[PDB]
Amino acid sequence: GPLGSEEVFLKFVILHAEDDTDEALRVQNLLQDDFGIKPGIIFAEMPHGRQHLQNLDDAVNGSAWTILLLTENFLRDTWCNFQFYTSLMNSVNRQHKYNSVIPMRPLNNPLPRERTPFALQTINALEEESRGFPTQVERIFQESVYKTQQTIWKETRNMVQRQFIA
Repeated sequence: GPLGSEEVFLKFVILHAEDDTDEALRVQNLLQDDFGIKPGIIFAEMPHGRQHLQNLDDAVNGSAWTILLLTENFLRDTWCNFQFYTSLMNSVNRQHKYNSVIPMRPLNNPLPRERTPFALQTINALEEESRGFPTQVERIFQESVYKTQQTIWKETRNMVQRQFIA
């Protein structure tokens, strides 16, 4: 990756598509309030300069979890990438590392399991149309967890700056 670009202790990113970018946002919005999951920003809000935004890795970088807006397109989009890059496919293993992978389920966007990967389907996915929507939102994004993810990150800055730089 980079050398030492803008670094922030962001809470977590929300990977969404331009199709359901308002949906993923609609959540991140209630996220930083209902429970107080801040800071909260969407991939459509993520600023940049010389660097590109088409970095699915960025979302899987310096964070706690990543929202994977499973969509007919959003699927073939990244899903396609995966095939080209198993890098992301690794985050599908639900790495306990600082960053996590939490594939959220859209409500306005109908996406059955038949469209969901057996990997993201066998992982704790986020849901807003469920009764435990607030629960998972609490567990997944819980302070007790915000620490570990904060200690794993602050630590990831070592091994990297050591002999594992991006």
